[PDB]
Amino acid sequence: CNTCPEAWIYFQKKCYYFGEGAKKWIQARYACENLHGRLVSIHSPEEQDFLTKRANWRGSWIGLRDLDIEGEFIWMDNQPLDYSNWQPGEPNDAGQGENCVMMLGSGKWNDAFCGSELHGWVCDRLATC
Ligand SMILES: CC(=O)N[C@H]1[C@H](O[C@H]2[C@@H](O)[C@H](O)[C@@H](CO)O[C@@H]2O)O[C@H](CO)[C@@H](O)[C@@H]1O
Ligand SMILES: [Ca+2]
Ligand SMILES: [Ca+2]
Repeated sequence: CNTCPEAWIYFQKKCYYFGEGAKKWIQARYACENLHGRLVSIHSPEEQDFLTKRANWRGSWIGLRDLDIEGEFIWMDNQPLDYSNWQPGEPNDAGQGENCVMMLGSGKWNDAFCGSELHGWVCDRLATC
């Protein structure tokens, strides 16, 4: 039906917001909430393909994190871990600990320090049709 709030993009019964501007993961979380969505949750290769094609080449935050329990990733939509697109070797919990997930410019996922500033962040919301 291709029906979304203004500035959002429709794909398979969800609307997506391709946010831009440097944000830490928590700032991106609340930026999405301010727009009445959440950082994006990804549950199929077709959805990943939609995002990969449109992703910010400098990287972008998504709605996946292991902040609560290390190695237990949780989606913003709280749905199961039924699809992954990890960059090879990721998540690697590098450095002091990497608990927030980004898409690299390629769309592949990397865990990163939650306080890194990325210039992209993607929100989603349920579409009305
Ligand atoms: C290559 C890459 O993923 N670069 C991003 C960087 O990633 C960290 C770390 O998380 C990766 O596991 C290793 C893989 O070699 O590389 C870097 O050390 O995280 C940054 C955010 O903190 C991103 O801006 C980079 O794109
Ligand atoms: Ca971690
Ligand atoms: Ca990593």
